[PDB]
Formats: sequence, structure tokens, C-alpha cells
Amino acid sequence: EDWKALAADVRSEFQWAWQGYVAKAWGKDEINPVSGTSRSFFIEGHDLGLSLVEALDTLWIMGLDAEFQAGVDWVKANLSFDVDGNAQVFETNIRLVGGLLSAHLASGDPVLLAKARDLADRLAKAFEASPHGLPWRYVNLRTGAVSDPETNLAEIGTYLSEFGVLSQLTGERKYFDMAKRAMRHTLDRRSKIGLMAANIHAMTGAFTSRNASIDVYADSFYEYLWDAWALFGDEDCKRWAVECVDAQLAHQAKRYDGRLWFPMVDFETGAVTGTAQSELAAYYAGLLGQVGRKAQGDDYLASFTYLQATFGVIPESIDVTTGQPRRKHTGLRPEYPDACLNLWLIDRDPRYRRLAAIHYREMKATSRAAFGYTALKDITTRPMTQDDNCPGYWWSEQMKYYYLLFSDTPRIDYGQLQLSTEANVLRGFRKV
Ligand SMILES: O=C1NC[C@H](CO)[C@@H](O)[C@@H]1O
Ligand SMILES: O=C1NC[C@H](CO)[C@@H](O)[C@@H]1O
Ligand SMILES: [Ca+2]
Ligand SMILES: [Ca+2]
Ligand code: NA
Repeated sequence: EDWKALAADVRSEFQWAWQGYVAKAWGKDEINPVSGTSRSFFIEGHDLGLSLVEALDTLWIMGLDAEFQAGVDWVKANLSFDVDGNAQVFETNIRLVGGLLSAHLASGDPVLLAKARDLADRLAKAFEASPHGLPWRYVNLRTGAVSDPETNLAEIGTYLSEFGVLSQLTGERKYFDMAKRAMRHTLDRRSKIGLMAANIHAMTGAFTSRNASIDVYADSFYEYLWDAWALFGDEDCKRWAVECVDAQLAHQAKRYDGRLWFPMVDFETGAVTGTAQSELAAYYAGLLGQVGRKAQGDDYLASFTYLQATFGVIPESIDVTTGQPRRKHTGLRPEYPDACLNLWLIDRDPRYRRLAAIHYREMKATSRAAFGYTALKDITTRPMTQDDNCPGYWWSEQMKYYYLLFSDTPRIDYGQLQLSTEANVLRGFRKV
């Protein structure tokens, strides 16, 4: 395989998709690339240029400089967060705060930092509304009013990378501290077997379920422990990352039909409490490698490789007891090449490139639409039927992962590269 040629194809396809966004959805949150229309993501009828923001670091890394600058210039002229509407704190941080930060780090443009910080200050109100510092799920961007305290580990614990970078750049430790305090809350309440339930109440500070998970509602909490060690040298986070993964390997790792899975378990007793695994769990194969459990990470990756070989597109959810789909639609999901990149950064094994190339080519074969790339309706029909949405994360995640895996671009210091859970580059840009 000529990896450089494949990288050039990824770049060409990304530029083509960008052109569709400009033509049909300029300044809007998401393109619906089958109909050639747009939709809002955070606040209905008050778009915040989501996909444009998500795309920026990807554009820069690919050397799509005119496109990058057009997006940055749109942000500088147009993007405001003084909006009387409710935004989901978690999504707003990982997509918009993180997307502005990566664009700031690539370009050096102070305005992008000013806007990231303005947004983080609006989100901070959600943390301040809890006596525990656990953020409420929604906040009014203008007024600070909060709603829905019945939250989860991912939505209380996927801030430290973006907030910590804000603290580094601004000099104000308050961001780092607020994010770390929320994670410490649940870690301090681990069971005797070292697990946390995934569901937590922001006001009582108590768990609201008994289910420990590595999967949706928890996932990126575990990443951000490791990532805070990597980015900030935080010794507590290093310890916690390893402890949490050790507990998961002891109590959640189970084999079904010869394949490794991590079903949900009772956080105190370790009894299996669910049989589903989502596609989104594939991130964990990469995290396992990062924390020094690479053999287990490769074993887990292999479970998803099997799903890809069997089903073409990895099912959005599977039953681990049968290895078959629980849902037929998809979200055009990036977690398989996420894992491939993260494991490849350890040893540079070309196997990961081969696996990611399958994934990219399958994306082209299934999700291509008139004006971009779309999520799927039914992976079981041939052809697979399509829905009509390009999720914002596509612009930050899988095209970037493919390009990083194939390009060996001089724009990134691969030894220093750090990616958020939304693939925002938070370290490793090499000035041109
Ligand atoms: O981002 C995704 N959907 C939202 C979940 C948190 O509620 C999160 O865990 C998942 O990765
Ligand atoms: O961590 C998150 N999970 C869900 C999305 C990707 O599927 C994206 O928002 C991010 O990766
Ligand atoms: Ca992620
Ligand atoms: Ca990660
Ligand atoms: Na991005």
C-alpha cells in the first residue's frame, strides 16, 4: 500500500466534503448531505457553526490552508456565545471549547483563545451550581441557569484536557481545578473493588445506578485521567488512570466465544448487569495501550476487527453473548480508527494502517452521499441504506485519524501529539 497516496485521497475527500458544507450549510451546525440541507445541534434555530469549528484543526493538519482560514475568519466575525438558550455542557466543551483550542494552537490567533475562554466561563456556571462541583448537564449560555443534574461520569469528567489547556494558556488555574475536582468526587467514591457506577447526581453527589461501564455514559472519563497525566504531569491522574483500568480488567473483562468484551457490571459485586457493547467502546482498545496494557488493547481491538470483517460497518451496538447487532442504524462512528491511531503511536506497526484503510474504504463504500458523508439507516441491507446527517464529530475525528495514520505529515510532531476525546489536537503542532 502507498500510504502517501491514500493520505492524499483522504485529504481530497475531506476538501470535497468541506465544499459541500460551504455550499449547503455555511455557518450551520451540521450538513445533511443527502438532502443538501442543514440542521442545528445545540440550540434549535441558533446554530453555532459546529461542523466548521470541529473541522478547523483537521483542515490545518491537512494543509487545506485557504479552507482553514475561511473557517477561522467566519469564527472571528460571527461566533458568539451570548445566547439565551440551553446548551449541553459536555458536548459544548468537547466540541466547541476543544475545537477552538486546537484551532488556536495551530494558528496562534488570540481571538480563538478568547472565544474558547468565554465559552468555558459560561460552562463554569454549571459546575458552580453544585455544592460538589459536579456540573449540571445543561446551562443557559447567557443567564447561567442550569437544568438536569442526573448526569454521568462522561458528562462530569470530560473537561480536564480542555480546561487544563485553558489554565496553561491563560495562567488561571481555576479551570484545571474545577475539572479535576469533579473527577476526584467520583474516584473518592469507588467501591472496594475499584469501580464507579456510571450514573451520578450533581446535587446529592451520590450514584444513581449500580452499573459500572467502560462504554457510553462513562468512556471519556477514563481517557481524561490518562490524558491529564500526559498533558499536565498530574500524578493523581496517572495513578487513577492505572487503578481504574486495573479494576476494569479484573472485574469487567470477560470472554464470549473466544473474544474479549467489557460488559457492564454491578460496581460493588462485579455481577454482569448487561450484555450490550456499543461501537463507541472501541476507544478503550487504544486507552489500554496508552496506560501500559497493550496486549489487552490489541485483544480488544481484535473484537472490533471481527465485527468489521463480519458486518462491514461495525454495528452501533452488539450483544456480547452472540456477537450480533442490537441496532441496524449507525452514527458514522470514529472509534475504530481512534483505537488504530492510538495503538500505532506506540509501536508504528503497519497492521494498524491496514486495518484503518479497510475502515476508510468501507466509509467511502457505504456513507458517501451527494454533498458529503452520512450516517446509516440499515447496515443489514445491500446496499446499506442511508440516513441523512453528517455528525459534527466526523469533521474532527475519523478523517483526521486516517490522515494522521497515512500522511506522516511534517505539520505534526508525532512524539508530542495529544488528542482530546473529540480528536482536537491539544499538543504537537509544528509551525510551518
Ligand atoms: O459522547 C457520547 N454520547 C454522550 C455520552 C455521555 O452522555 C458519552 O459517554 C458518549 O461517548
Ligand atoms: O467522545 C465522544 N464520543 C461520541 C462522539 C464520537 O462517536 C464524539 O462526540 C466523541 O468521540
Ligand atoms: Ca471519543
Ligand atoms: Ca484518547
Ligand atoms: Na477539531
